[PDB]
Amino acid sequence: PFTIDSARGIFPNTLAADVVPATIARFSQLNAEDQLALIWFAYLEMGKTLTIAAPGAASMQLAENALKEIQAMGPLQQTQAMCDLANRADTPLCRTYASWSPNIKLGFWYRLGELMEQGFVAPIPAGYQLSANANAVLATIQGLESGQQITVLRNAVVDMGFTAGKDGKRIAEPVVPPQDTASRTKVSIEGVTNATVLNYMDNLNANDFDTLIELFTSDGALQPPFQRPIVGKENVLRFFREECQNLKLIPERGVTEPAEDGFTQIKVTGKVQTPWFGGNVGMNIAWRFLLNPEGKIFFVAIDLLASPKELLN
Ligand SMILES: CC1=C(/C=C/C(C)=C/C=C/C(C)=C/C=C/C=C(C)/C=C/C=C(C)/C=C/C2=C(C)C(=O)CCC2(C)C)C(C)(C)CCC1=O
Repeated sequence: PFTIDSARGIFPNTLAADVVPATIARFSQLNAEDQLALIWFAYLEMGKTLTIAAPGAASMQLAENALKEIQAMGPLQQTQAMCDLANRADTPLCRTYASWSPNIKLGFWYRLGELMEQGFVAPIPAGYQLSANANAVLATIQGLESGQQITVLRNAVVDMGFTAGKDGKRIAEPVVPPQDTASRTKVSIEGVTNATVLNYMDNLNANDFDTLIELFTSDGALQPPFQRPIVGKENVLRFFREECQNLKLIPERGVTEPAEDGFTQIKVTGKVQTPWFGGNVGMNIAWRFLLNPEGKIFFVAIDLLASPKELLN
C-alpha cells in the first residue's frame, strides 16, 4: 500500500542539490552579525550580475509598518532589530516577521538592503571581516550555480524571526486572477503525454490554483525542494496561493513507469524561473509524480538538481 512517506522514495537515483540544505545548516551555526554581513556581501556581489525584481505594491504595504519602525530607530537599535531576526529571538517584530509569507519577508529585506546602500539604515560596520567559518560558508555559496545561490538566500530569509504557535495569523499577498484561457500557452514534454502532468504544468503557469488542486487526491501531497511533504488539499492549495504565484515552469523531458496497484510514476526534468529574477536565473528542476489508477496526484516532489548533468540524458 502507498503512503506519502514511502512515495518520497520514487526515482531514488535523482541527485538533488543537497549542498543547499548543507550550506544553510553551516550558515545557521554562525554568529548573527556574521550571518547579516555574509548575506550583505553575497547580495552586493550577486547584484553586479543579477538584478532582483522589485517587490510588489501589496507586499510593500504589508511590510510598511515594520519597515518604518526600524527606520525610526537609532542606528544601534536598528542593528539590534536585525540581529534579533537572525537570532530568531522572541520579540514583537520577530513575531510579525514570522507571520509573513516568504515574498513579504523577501520584500522587507529588499527594502532594508536599499536603505543600507543609501545609508539611512545602519549598514554592516565598515571593514568588517567575517569569522573563519563564515568566510568558508560564503566561498561555498559563491561556488554554487545561480539557481542554488538564490535558494540559499531565500531559505536564510525565511528562517529568520520567531514562530509562536501554528495557527498564528498568516499574512500573504493577494491572490492574482488566473490567466485568461485564451492567452494561455501549453507546455510540451518529450516522452510525456500524460494529461495530469501536462495539466499540472499548464495550470500552475496560468496561476489557476483552483483547477490545479482538483488534480490531487484528497490525501495527496506536494513536496517542495528540501521541505517535508505538504499533505491534503487544504494545505496544498494554501501553499499554492501563498507561495506559488507567477512562476514559469519549463519542463523539457520525462519518463513514465508503472508502479504498484495500477499506479504510475513519472519523472520530468527541466527548468523553473521565479518572478524575482525572471529569465536571468533558470533553476534546474525535477518533478517526481505518483499517480493513482484514475490519474490523480497522490504525490508530487519538486527537486532542485545538483547540476545540469542531472537533467535526463
Ligand atoms: C537578508 C539580508 C539582506 C537581504 C537579502 C535579500 C533581499 C535577498 C533576496 C533574495 C531573493 C529575492 C531570493 C529569491 C529566491 C527564489 C526562489 C529560490 C524560488 C524558487 C521557486 C521554485 C523552485 C518553485 C518551485 C515550484 C514548482 C516548480 C512546482 O511545480 C510546485 C510549486 C513549487 C513552488 C514547489 C541584506 C542584503 C540587506 C543583508 C542583511 C540580510 O540578512
